[PDB]
Order: sequence, then C-alpha cells, then structure tokens
Amino acid sequence: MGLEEKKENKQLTYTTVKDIGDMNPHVYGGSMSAESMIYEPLVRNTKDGIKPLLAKKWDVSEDGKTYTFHLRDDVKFHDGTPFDADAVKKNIDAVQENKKLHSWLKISTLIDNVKVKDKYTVELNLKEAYQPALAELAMPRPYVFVSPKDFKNGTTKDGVKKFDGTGPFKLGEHKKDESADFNKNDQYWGEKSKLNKVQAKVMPAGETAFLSMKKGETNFAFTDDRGTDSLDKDSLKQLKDTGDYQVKRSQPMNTKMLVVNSGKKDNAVSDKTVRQAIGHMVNRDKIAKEILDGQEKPATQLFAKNVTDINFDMPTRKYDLKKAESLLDEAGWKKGSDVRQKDGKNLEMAMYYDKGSSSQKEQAEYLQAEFKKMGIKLNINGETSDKIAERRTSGDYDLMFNQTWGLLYDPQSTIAAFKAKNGYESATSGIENKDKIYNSIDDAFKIQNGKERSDAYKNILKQIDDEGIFIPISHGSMTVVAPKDLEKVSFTQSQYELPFNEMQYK
Ligand SMILES: C[C@H](N[C@@H](CCN[C@H](Cc1c[nH]cn1)C(=O)O)C(=O)O)C(=O)O
Ligand SMILES: [Cl-]
Ligand SMILES: [Co+2]
Repeated sequence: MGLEEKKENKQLTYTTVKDIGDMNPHVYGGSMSAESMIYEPLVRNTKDGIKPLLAKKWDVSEDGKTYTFHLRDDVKFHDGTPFDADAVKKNIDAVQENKKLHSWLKISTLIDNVKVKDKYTVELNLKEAYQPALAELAMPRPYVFVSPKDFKNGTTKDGVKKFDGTGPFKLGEHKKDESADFNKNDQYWGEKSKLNKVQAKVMPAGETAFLSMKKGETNFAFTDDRGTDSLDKDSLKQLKDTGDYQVKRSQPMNTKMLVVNSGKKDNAVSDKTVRQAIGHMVNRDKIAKEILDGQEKPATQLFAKNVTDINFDMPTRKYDLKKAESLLDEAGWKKGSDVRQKDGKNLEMAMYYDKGSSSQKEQAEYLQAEFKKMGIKLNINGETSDKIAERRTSGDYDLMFNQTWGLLYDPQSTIAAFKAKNGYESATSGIENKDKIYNSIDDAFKIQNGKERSDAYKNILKQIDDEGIFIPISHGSMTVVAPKDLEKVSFTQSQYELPFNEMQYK
C-alpha cells in the first residue's frame, strides 16, 4: 500500500517531531522549510551569489542608498490577488512596523522607506549604503511576501488571516500536532512542482518514526530547522536494507555546540572560572567518534575556516581533566567525598536537550556521567525543540545543546545573534565587558577591508571564547531519507530548505 500509493499520487509524506507552527513568515516560530515552500523573496542567494526571483532586474543608485526593483508581472498569490510593487511595499512596511523583532538583521535598521514607482517597479530606500542588503533580502524570513489581502488591518506583526504566498506549494489542510499538507500550486509562475503533495506528519523520533517509514506511512525524512534527525544511524541502516530508501548527507553546514548561560546568576555557570572548567570536560574527539559513530567531525572552534571571513585557526579549550580540576579548585568548588561543594552547596547544573534528537540525548547522557566523576551533578532535561528555543530566549537554563545557523548565516548573522533576544543574548548577558563586545559587533559590520574585518571578528570571537559561552562539539550536516526511486534531491546553501519543487519520478 503505502510506498506505492504515494508514488502513484506523486506524494511525499515526511516524518518530523514538531508541527509546522505559526506560518506567518514575518515572525519566526513557523517551520523554516515549510515556509520556504509557500513564500518567496525578491531575490535568492545561490552559490553563484544573488540571482533574480520575484525581482527580475534591479538597479542600485551610485550613493548606494536606493535600490530599484523591477518585478515580474506574472506572479499571483495563492488566493488569486496579484503580486505587484504595491504588494511589495505593504509587506516590507508591515515588517518594519515590527523592526524590533528583526534587529539581528542589520538591513532592518537601515530601511528608510519603500516607494512604488509604478505597477511593477518598487523602490527601496536605505539610510546608509549596505552591500549585504541583497543577501539579507534573500533570507527566508522576514522579507518574503504574503498576500496583502491576508493582512490584519494592514499589519502582519500580530498574525495573518490566511497563509497565502507566491511559492510552488500552497498550505492545505493542517491538523494541529498531526499533519499539514503542501499541495502543488498549479498557478505557480516558475518551475512548477512535479510532486502533487508533500505532507508533514508529526510523530516522536526513534522506533515510532522508524516503523512508520518502514510501512510507508511516511516516505521521507530530513533534519529539521533545529538540527533534529528523527532516524538514528541504525534506523538508516535498516531503511537502506529494505531496498526502498536512499540516504543523502550534505556538506558540513554548521557547528553543533554546548551553550553556557553566563547570565544565570542563579548558578555557578555565571562564574567565568567554572565555564572555563567545563570547557575542558567535553571530550569532543570521543564524542564525534564513539557517541556520534563517526558521522560528524569534531569542531575545535565555533566557525570552521571554510566559513566566510574566518581566516584563522583559534582552537578552543581541549579536553583536559587536570585543567578542569584546578580551575574548579580555584573557584571554590573543592572536593569534600567526590562531590564538589561551595558554601554548603553541591555543584549542580541543569542541561537541556531536544528530546527528539537521539544524538543530543546520548551526548547529554555521556556528559552527565563524565561530570559525575568530576563532582558535578548534571541534571539533564529532554524537551521539545520549541521549549529549548524559549529557554534560549528567557535565559532559564544553565547549559543547552544548540547549533550555528549554517552557510547563509555564519558568521555574520550568528555573531549578531550574540546580542539578540531571539538569538543568544541570554548566554552572553553575564559577560562583564558585554557593552564593549556588543559595540564591536555593530562596528565590525561597518568595516569594508576584509582582513581588518576578519580581525574584528577574530577579536570578538577571542573574547567570546575566553568567556566560555560556547563549547563547540561537532560539525553537523543535512541528512535526507527519501524513496530510492525519487530523483533530483539536492541541497542548497541552507540547512533550512530543500528543492521540493524539483524532485521527481515519485
Ligand atoms: C531570527 C532568529 N534566527 C533566524 C535564523 C536561525 N534559525 C535557527 C533555527 C530556527 C528554527 N526556528 C526558528 N529558528 C535559530 O533561530 O536557531 C530564523 O529563525 O529565521 C529566530 O529564530 O528568531
Ligand atoms: Cl582556561
Ligand atoms: Co531562528
């Protein structure tokens, strides 16, 4: 039934641990790959650089503050209404009404106004010139376009009425926490999909997602926008051994790391000395080789040198238990017993991991047992990726697993996120010199000479590394399980989308 019924209907159903969330692409809770299926930006950012999309040609003034966009005249939203310069203006205006939500993306701080020149010409006026503007208008959020007809009283910051975009699929039926359909858009202006329907199906990871893939109740799987893979290696081995599934892994795209909350004045992780101690207690070589079964390489710094503007080797603290012990002694956390104490309190920490990531869970369990030998009670907590993200915002954590944001985002956007409420500001909020460091991040984004810019990033990361906020563990990639007879599965530069409209023969 399952796998052939879905080939006959030209259908993917993919397994995921979480629902698609709030499909308003002007905010950030909704699934990134889902939103990349229905919404589109003016321009896209390929490996060849900027390529036209909803804007076909565009002009740039000499002073660099005015961008003129000539728009396709053959684009309609999923509700019928036309995409035109007016539509572009209302969208960008609605986003800038809520620009506090977006300050991690510098372009939102410089957008002065949007002006309609005529039916299909729209003019973007900035307050300074800024060459990443094209790059940031190509991001999947927030500068993508929703049918103005769905605006709430001309606004999007407080939600939308329907979720109508210009993409190759349209949102169909969606059962909260159960499923969401992505029906082929027959009116799509560009490369029309060959699949009739991609459906998200929500279910726990582990055996229950493996079995559903084996029956063909789902036939597809990819690591989600929080880096969670619903199928571990052995499940991939068995799914390959059916002769029914293929598996593709992308180039490395990110660094997975432990995030340490310098702001949690509650806990010893607000003490720099302790942060430097535990940064010596993470045996990344053995994690990458035994815990992750060789599927990821160890990461020694936060951004690998294949990353733009990273031109330095800056290896972080190595696994060294003797250094760890002396730093904890220096901080007042002595061994009484093997447990470590200070002012009549045992050294405890609360660590958080995605309960849907089997690899985060096993890493959390390995670290718990390692930390016990040091005298630290590591209390580990398995939660949804969405609860992890909110702790990341509220700061209510001591340690958590996370990862960098990938090839389109590292290092510049991730580093900006060091000071963003919806980024990693909670974790850096306890650094004494955070004012200087935060101002360096704003300044580094102004430097045009690459080497002196690369040095600005280097000095920033050097201090962040010395503060022990981020313990890099391994380099993650994008993994896709797909029917063996499904063609044209490839990767973009983003870990947050897949060319669903290109895949074929199933
Ligand atoms: C704005 C900020 N970051 C970006 C880029 C990074 N996304 C990853 C993954 C993710 C999934 N859902 C939301 N963010 C992250 O925030 O860790 C975004 O979500 O569009 C955010 O999530 O609010
Ligand atoms: Cl040190
Ligand atoms: Co995000």
